[PDB]
Amino acid sequence: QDPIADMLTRIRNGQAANKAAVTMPSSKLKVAIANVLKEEGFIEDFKVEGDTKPELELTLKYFQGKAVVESIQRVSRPGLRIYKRKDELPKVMAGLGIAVVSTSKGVMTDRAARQAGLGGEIICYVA
RNA sequence: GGACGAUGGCGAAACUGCAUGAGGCAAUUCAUGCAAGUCCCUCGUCC
Ligand SMILES: [Zn+2]
Ligand SMILES: [Zn+2]
Ligand SMILES: [Zn+2]
Ligand SMILES: [Zn+2]
Ligand SMILES: [Zn+2]
Ligand SMILES: [Zn+2]
Ligand SMILES: [Zn+2]
Ligand SMILES: [Zn+2]
Ligand SMILES: [Zn+2]
Repeated sequence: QDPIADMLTRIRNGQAANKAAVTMPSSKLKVAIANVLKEEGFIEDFKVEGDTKPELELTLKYFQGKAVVESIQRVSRPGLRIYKRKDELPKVMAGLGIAVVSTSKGVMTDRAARQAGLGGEIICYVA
């Protein structure tokens, strides 16, 4: 029903149990999210394995004994879709939070969207 | 900022939705297309 929550739950859980990696069925959206999470220091790497069932492998990150991801939350969900115009996006108040946004030019951070002059669906918050 | 209206635009297409197709035809899936949702932008009014 909500394949993104599984991603986020899996990350959340992985980091609570100090698992070095978590793996899950892939999608193009998941890979897009994994890509942003990487650019922004939240995971070490992601990769995709096999063809029939693509598994997505995320390598979690630890800062000398901690989890780098302090909280990862769904915002938009099938059930309650959340969208923001460019001007409505986070305005720089959470001081390390990124919102992950799906825009008509791809999945990017709330900062990158602001810079492109786009709003979009808010997939999650990570901090 | 908020509440609407233009023949709105020869606008974008990631996501949602719709439609077709493919996948033990149960997909946590994928391809093409549309452009209603969603986003950008223009004119006008109204608090
Ligand atoms: Zn809105
Ligand atoms: Zn505005
Ligand atoms: Zn105004
Ligand atoms: Zn207004
Ligand atoms: Zn209109
Ligand atoms: Zn088009
Ligand atoms: Zn179908
Ligand atoms: Zn799809
Ligand atoms: Zn599509």
